[PDB]
Amino acid sequence: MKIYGIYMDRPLSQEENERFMTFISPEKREKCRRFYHKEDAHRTLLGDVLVRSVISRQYQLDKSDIRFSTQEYGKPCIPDLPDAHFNISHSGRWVIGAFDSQPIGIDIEKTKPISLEIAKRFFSKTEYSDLLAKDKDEQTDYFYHLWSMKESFIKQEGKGLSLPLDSFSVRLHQDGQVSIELPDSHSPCYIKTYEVDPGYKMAVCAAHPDFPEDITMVSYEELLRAAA
Ligand SMILES: CC(C)(COP(=O)(O)OP(=O)(O)OC[C@H]1O[C@@H](n2cnc3c(N)ncnc32)[C@H](O)[C@@H]1OP(=O)(O)O)[C@@H](O)C(=O)NCCC(=O)NCCS
Ligand SMILES: [Mg+2]
Repeated sequence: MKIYGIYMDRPLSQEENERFMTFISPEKREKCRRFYHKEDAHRTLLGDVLVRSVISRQYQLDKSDIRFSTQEYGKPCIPDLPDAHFNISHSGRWVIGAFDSQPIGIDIEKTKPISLEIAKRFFSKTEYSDLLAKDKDEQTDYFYHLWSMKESFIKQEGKGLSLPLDSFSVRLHQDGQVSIELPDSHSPCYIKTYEVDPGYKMAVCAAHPDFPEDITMVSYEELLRAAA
């Protein structure tokens, strides 16, 4: 497992953005072109180029070579490289990607004024009440702490928001109370949170507990490199 990060200490220059657009598919350039805000385009663009750069290098291929596809619920993958699993998350000045030989999920969030939504429908009565329990100055960070962890799980599973697969078992406790057991004990996942910037919350969800101690930082200059 390896985690790479790109911190946009400065936006991409006119030329840098044109150079990177050159590595992606026509469909991706259109999607990038369509964003109202250039910083959303820059995040999607860099996330795409980071994956191309990391995986192509792993298989001595050219970034341009990679061909992406989308699984059933939209999770990206590279069909011709089945064991090169990855996941991207980007928020604010951060674009981060996790790579593993098994399904992986990652999430980074710029911390900002919370909104009851997601917090009401995406947070349990439990997570929600816990949150409102935090003091006002700790609510924003706590919200994103829980959310980054929760979304890393959902992004790792890939199956969207509705565990349909035979991924759960009904367990009965005292007086017949049910507890749903998930994930299946034989399909465990683990989460590790990383402190990369105080204005952000980040979490990785992997199929094994072997998380790298550090994230490898990549610059625009390293991503633009040819490296045959
Ligand atoms: C899970 C989801 C809500 C994440 O949103 P987010 O919190 O805004 O954004 P993050 O920065 O954490 O992550 C975005 C990336 O996650 C990845 N991603 C997309 N769908 C994903 C999914 N179902 N599971 C895991 N990762 C996914 C992508 O690489 C995307 O990067 P990009 O948008 O620049 O191409 C969203 O990715 C999703 O569910 N997409 C499904 C889309 C689909 O199947 N069809 C679109 C039909 S209109
Ligand atoms: Mg997110």
